[PDB]
Amino acid sequence: GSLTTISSILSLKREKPDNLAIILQIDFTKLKEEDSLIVVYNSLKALTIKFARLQFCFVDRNNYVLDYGSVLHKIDSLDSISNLKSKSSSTQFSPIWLKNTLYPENIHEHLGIVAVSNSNMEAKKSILFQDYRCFTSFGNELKIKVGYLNVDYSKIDELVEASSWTFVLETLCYSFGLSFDEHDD
Repeated sequence: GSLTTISSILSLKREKPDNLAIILQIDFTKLKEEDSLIVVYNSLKALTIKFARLQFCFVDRNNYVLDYGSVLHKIDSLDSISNLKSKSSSTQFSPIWLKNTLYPENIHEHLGIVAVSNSNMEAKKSILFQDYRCFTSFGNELKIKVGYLNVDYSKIDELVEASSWTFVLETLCYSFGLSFDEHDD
């Protein structure tokens, strides 16, 4: 719920990551209004104020990668988000796939991983069941389910549940002292 979402995010913030990778799995049919996609856009933009090298990956409800890479590079407008509803893909997502794709020469900073999904809790399709294993770098790994569950899952360790995309993403951005007002300071 709200309490654990907040404390989980505060834990990540505490670790002072040099950068974040945001992995968002969206079942578009569960979206009852336009606010969730808009908050996804606004949040990704806001986070780049702090993290210029912000990375992202969008995944569909069947675990296909829709787009990924640098937020500054690909997240041009709201359309960049809304267009993914119609994006075809034959590439299955996995954390190792993502690490190999984003970091072919390995990771060299403290990277915070934020995985958020609103799709059905099916082990083979939900990004929340996957092993974020490879983001070990010696040389901050958060898994959040949007939409409360009446089923107990634990092959997932510290799964976190939240009421909406808005709550999760507002909590994430605000914990870093960001907002969507587009004021420069």
